Amino acid sequence: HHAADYVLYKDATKPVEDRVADLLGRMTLAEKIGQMTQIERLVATPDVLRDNFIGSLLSGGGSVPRKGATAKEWQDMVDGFQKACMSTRLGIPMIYGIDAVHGQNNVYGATIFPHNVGLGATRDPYLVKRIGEATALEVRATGIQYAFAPCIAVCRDPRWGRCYESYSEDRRIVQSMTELIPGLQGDVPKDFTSGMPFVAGKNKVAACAKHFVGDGGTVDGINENNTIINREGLMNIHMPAYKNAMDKGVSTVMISYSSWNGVKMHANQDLVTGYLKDTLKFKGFVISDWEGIDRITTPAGSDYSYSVKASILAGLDMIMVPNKYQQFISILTGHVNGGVIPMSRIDDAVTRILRVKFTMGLFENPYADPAMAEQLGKQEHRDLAREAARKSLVLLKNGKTSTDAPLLPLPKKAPKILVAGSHADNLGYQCGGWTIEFQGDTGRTTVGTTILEAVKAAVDPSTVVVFAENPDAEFVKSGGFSYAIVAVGEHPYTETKGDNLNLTIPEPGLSTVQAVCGGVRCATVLISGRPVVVQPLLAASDALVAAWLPGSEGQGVTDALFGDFGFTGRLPRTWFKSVDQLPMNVGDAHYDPLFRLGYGLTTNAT
Ligand SMILES: OC[C@H]1O[C@@H](S[C@H]2[C@H](O)[C@@H](O)[C@H](O[C@H]3[C@H](O)[C@@H](O)[C@H](S)O[C@@H]3CO)O[C@@H]2CO)[C@H](O)[C@@H](O)[C@@H]1O
Ligand SMILES: *[C@@H]1O[C@H](CO)[C@@H](O)[C@H](O)[C@H]1NC(C)=O
Ligand SMILES: *[C@@H]1O[C@H](CO)[C@@H](O)[C@H](O)[C@H]1NC(C)=O
Repeated sequence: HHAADYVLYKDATKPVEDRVADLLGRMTLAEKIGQMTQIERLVATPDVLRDNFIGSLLSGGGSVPRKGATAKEWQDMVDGFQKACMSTRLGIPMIYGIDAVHGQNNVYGATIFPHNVGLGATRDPYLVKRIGEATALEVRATGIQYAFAPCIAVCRDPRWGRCYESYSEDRRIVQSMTELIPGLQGDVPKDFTSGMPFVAGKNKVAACAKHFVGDGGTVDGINENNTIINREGLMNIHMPAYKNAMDKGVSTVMISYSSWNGVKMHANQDLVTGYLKDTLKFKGFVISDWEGIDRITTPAGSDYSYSVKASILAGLDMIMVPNKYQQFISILTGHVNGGVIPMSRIDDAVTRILRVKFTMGLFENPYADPAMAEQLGKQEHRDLAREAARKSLVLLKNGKTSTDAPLLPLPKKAPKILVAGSHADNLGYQCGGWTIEFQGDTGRTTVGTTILEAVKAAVDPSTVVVFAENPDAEFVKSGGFSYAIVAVGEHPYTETKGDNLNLTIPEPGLSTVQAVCGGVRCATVLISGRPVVVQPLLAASDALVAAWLPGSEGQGVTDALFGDFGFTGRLPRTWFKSVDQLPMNVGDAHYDPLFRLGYGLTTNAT
């Protein structure tokens, strides 16, 4: 269709499937295996990307061009990599992925939204969609085209370090929150075929339903471990939200490090190809987790040739290597040259990768848009995060006896108030893991508003606000305070570092609450990724709020404390009486919660 030098795959007016087939038919084996290879930015250079025909790059958690990098620094990084990829013989653009899992959370100055457990507390799928919309914009601000989200794990044991990445122990809530997908990618057309990939264009991102399947069902919440459940339970609890993701056109699916009845997901042909591809009719691409193929073996990485065979034959399309690309490419080439992996499997993987890249517009807009840089941390997005944070809060207690005056909402005008606790003026702690660093961090790590700063911004000008991180009882009794707001809870964590069998918060936390509440009426704000042992905190406190990991906009917390809005959040998980009960989920025969799933007290706006 025209010029002498016309190449059909480069023609934007042609159907995606025609462009895929036209390009596939031109590729060498090295070109094909290169599309299946994703590498870390830390190992990428122009020559590596060209010479190995690389298909994708990622930033792992904390993998940034430099601390404090601007949106344009990110765009320039990504474009540098893309220029190299575009300079190959076929000029296939790379796709760049990142964990934008509560905002564009690796990036300094990005809006940090509540983590998923708090989002579940909102029961507001439209809010979550709008969060997906804002997050796409902040990701494209940085030149990145692909977010490894949503995590649609259904966490069945809060001892898991990734429980905060699950919207709920109730699959029905997780299913509802799959609205993140069309937020991130755009809404699918009216005609759309379930399982096809979809991204609207250059102002949206490819999404990733993860981690397939039963990541949230592992024994004792041990991360990456075995999920022991019959097929009926897998399909009833862990699978449903993947079908909603198909219906919404999720572009990619990432495989779980976990096993199902002792079979590594990364080696599970029956589920990856038999179920996801052949039964759900998924037509986007399937990506490994980080060194997920390595971890098929024990020790990990001890037979990488077998890891490559098993994973590729199972149906994986793209391998998050992410470092040892030369070994991956060599081994895979060897297996194909040997007949161990058929060209048909290679061609299927490449068809799927290309289908996503053409669908999303990546061949038409391979480079960043500098005009999008100002989306990063935009105030409209922060207002959205503030709404989400406030909606996420679950009021557990509001008065020690039935006859007491309710403590919340608090008055904005009082002579002197106390704000205390380890978590009252610590932005990193209120964001939790996957913020700036992989594991999160402590202190003022990005742009945001701490609880203390929020209180100062809310109160009447006549109200004196005193901060004391860990005051003793006498200090409180002597201070002439009207009330105190005390914030405590978990430190940031991610993945296996968060696995925790006792679920008690670090000290000083309880001791501070006890000292404060012992001297003045107190509202305790509990920052956590999950339910934690709470009876002692409750016994001490007049009011207690489960604020989860509310992100960068601490004013969401004070919006509800001071009565600008009423408390509306409801527990998305069971709150256990003790960890010896676990696992214990809504609907179990032996259900004895401290607070059941769906519990939450309310207030009315002042
Ligand atoms: O981020 C991509 C997908 O990967 C994993 S998280 C992944 C971190 O992103 C990555 O930084 C981290 O690398 C560490 C290795 O685990 C360690 O074994 C070595 S010593 O060092 C680096 C620490 O720099 O590895 C993590 C996986 O363990 C998630 O499961 C996915 O949800 C995420 O999309
Ligand atoms: C589960 O973790 C145990 C305890 O660390 C370990 O020995 C085992 O290999 C793990 N199982 C799987 C399937 O990951
Ligand atoms: C809050 O509003 C509800 C619904 O009208 C009402 O029934 C309740 O009495 C109100 N409580 C307070 C403290 O204002």
